[PDB]
Amino acid sequence: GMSNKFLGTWKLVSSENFDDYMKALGVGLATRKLGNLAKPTVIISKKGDIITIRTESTFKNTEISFKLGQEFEETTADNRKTKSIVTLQRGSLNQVQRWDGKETTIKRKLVNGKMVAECKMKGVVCTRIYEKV
Ligand SMILES: CCCCCCCCCCCCCCCC(=O)O
Repeated sequence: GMSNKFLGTWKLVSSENFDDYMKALGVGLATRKLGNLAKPTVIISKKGDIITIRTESTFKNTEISFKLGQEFEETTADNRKTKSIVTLQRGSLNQVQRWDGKETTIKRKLVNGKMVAECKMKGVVCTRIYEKV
């Protein structure tokens, strides 16, 4: 189901509109500044049917592990506690995070060998491109 082409180590090379996304999330200024400077490495691995996404940066490291279609609790890098679910749709790995009464999505898709993460919260859309390394 999940392309084994997602598996590996990915390095952020381009980020667009991420400041606005973080602002939408209520991330404060000092954290936004560091957040915008970060160029995370994302490591995607699979163990059976459990996918792990590890995000590594000087500022913050996060790690989520899940099975597709199974709701899980996540503590995000900005310390939201969300109820999250990851599914595949059309080859894209779609992550929905819900908390209080909000929702944000992170879609990860492979585009010509690169991984493109689109982060969306209502009208705010970020695009983050990663290179496989
Ligand atoms: C991601 C490391 C930087 C940390 C910035 C801290 C607050 C950011 C809010 C969390 C959003 C994470 C969005 C991830 C999208 C992606 O994988 O590229």
